[PDB]
Amino acid sequence: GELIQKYIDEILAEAEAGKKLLLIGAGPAAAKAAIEEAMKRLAETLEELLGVEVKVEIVDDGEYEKAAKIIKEADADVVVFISTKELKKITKAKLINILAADADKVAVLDALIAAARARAL
Repeated sequence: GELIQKYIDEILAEAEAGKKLLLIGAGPAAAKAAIEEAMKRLAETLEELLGVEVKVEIVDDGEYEKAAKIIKEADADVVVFISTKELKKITKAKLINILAADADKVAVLDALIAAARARAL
C-alpha cells in the first residue's frame, strides 16, 4: 500500500545520499529473533542495491531509553526505527520512524524489502 511505498521512498532517497545507516527495532521475547532477522535482511538488501553500510540493532519491547542512547551514540547519517509507539525527541542524523504493531513488524520489514527490490527493477 501507499504507506509502505512512502516509507521505502524515503529510506531509499536518504540512503542514496547518506553513507551509513542504522536500522534499529524492538520486539517482544517471542518475535525478537524473527524481527532481527527481517532487519538484517533489509540491511543486506540496502547494502546490495545501494552500496550503503547498514548497522542493525535490536532492543526489547519498551526499551525506549536504550534505543535512544544507541541512536544518539551511533555513527549514522540516517536512522530507521521500527516500533509500535512514536519515540520522543532524540541526534544529528535523519530519523525515519516506521510505525507497526508487534504482530506486524516482520511483515512490514518484509514489505519494505520487497518494495526495494521492486524499485530496483
